[PDB]
Amino acid sequence: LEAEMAVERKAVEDQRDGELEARAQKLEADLAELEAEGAKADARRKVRDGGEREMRQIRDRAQRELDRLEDIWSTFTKLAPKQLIVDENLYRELVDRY
Repeated sequence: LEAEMAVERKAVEDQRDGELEARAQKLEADLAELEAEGAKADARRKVRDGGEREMRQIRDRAQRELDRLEDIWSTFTKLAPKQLIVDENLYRELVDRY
């Protein structure tokens, strides 16, 4: 169970890396084209800020998923009789995963 949890964690990490690389490549290409066009750096900052916000948002979602898996594994490892799940959404996720 730990092994299958690890590999799927790598899979979600891999797709996250692919998305970040693609977005970063697009941001870098846009900046390079804008630099070649000799802009006043106002549009360079605007594009850079827009990309940075996108990078933060993607990483924010990635960590949301990462901690969701961490909570799932932690609950499973310490799962003891008479323990209570406050939220039904967590329980359905826990049973669906395992």
